[PDB]
Amino acid sequence: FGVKTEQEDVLAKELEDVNKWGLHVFRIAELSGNRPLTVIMHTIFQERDLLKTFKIPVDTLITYLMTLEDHYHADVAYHNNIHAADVVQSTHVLLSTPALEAVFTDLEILAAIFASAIHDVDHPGVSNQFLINTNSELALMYNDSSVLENHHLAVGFKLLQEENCDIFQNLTKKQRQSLRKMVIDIVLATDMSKHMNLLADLKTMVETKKVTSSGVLLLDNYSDRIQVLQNMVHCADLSNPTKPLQLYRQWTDRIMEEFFRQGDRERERGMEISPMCDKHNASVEKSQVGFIDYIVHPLWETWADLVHPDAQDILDTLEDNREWYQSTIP
Ligand SMILES: COc1ccc(CCOc2cc(C3=NN(C4CCCCCC4)C(=O)C3(C)C)ccc2OC)cc1
Ligand SMILES: [Mg+2]
Ligand SMILES: [Zn+2]
Repeated sequence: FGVKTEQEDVLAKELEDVNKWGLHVFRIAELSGNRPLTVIMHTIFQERDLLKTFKIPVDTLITYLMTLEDHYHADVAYHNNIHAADVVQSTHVLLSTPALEAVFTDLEILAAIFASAIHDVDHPGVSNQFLINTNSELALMYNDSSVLENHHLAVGFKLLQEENCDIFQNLTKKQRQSLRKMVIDIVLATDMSKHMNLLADLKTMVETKKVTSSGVLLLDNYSDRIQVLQNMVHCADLSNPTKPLQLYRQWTDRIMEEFFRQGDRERERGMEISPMCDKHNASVEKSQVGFIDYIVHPLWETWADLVHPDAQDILDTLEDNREWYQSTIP
């Protein structure tokens, strides 16, 4: 042939939703042969013309994306390549928000998307606290500090050194140093221990919000530009409850499978069982309402204020999903 197979035709039709909140990312995983991260990253890179802008050879991009996707664990229910693909596509939609039109450079866009793609790579499906309490090698390497997030970054960068994997081979030293610092700042901000400070700084920025004549956000210094990118990827990472309920419930099934598996490993070893990890002493519905009330709603309400009114339908879906879970509390 020279034209797509029939499976490739159906995948290409699903990928027409790539600019929309609520992409059927599970269907894209099935149709791509478990390559959601590769096909979604490729589609986004083509759509945003990043291959031409950064002179990325297409074979090098595909080789790196497949290598990165392979270092996500297929046996981990939540922190896998589908979650990476989801956070990439969600970051992509947030970057296109009208309140941010023409705010970010091509290099900052590349940073936010690359950061999203690598942000959980080689996740073992247990928490930082589990790795610290078991005296894992990873906890020792990173001195018990943002252990997983340090590891995600180190693997994401290290994989650029595999055969035909250096997608940044044509960037100048100045571009690579700036890209690298922004990617590190974004992924380290995905550690939930940083959530409260990130949210305080986003709130401060909403109170002192400056807008251009075009009605778009004004971000002068690096500190403000990087805080917005950090909160954007953090929002993408915490975007599950803002999705149509059929998607949210698949994410909830997956995180609860992963948490219960950690709880089984803790109970086996006689360790204290972590919050929400005890399959015998769990209230999935109550936990989701608490997650939304204390973490997700305060973050997304502050984001919605920053980009008012672009996020109103996302905030509405979140409040609808919150009432659905509340209404199922036994
Ligand atoms: C305030 O009461 C809460 C009540 C419930 C929860 C989590 C239950 O749901 C989900 C949780 C997560 C995550 N939970 N956390 C951490 C949250 C912060 C405190 C430590 C526990 C783990 C993560 O690092 C990620 C982002 C992977 C993702 C997707 C979920 O549903 C689709 C959290 C808090
Ligand atoms: Mg993470
Ligand atoms: Zn994540």
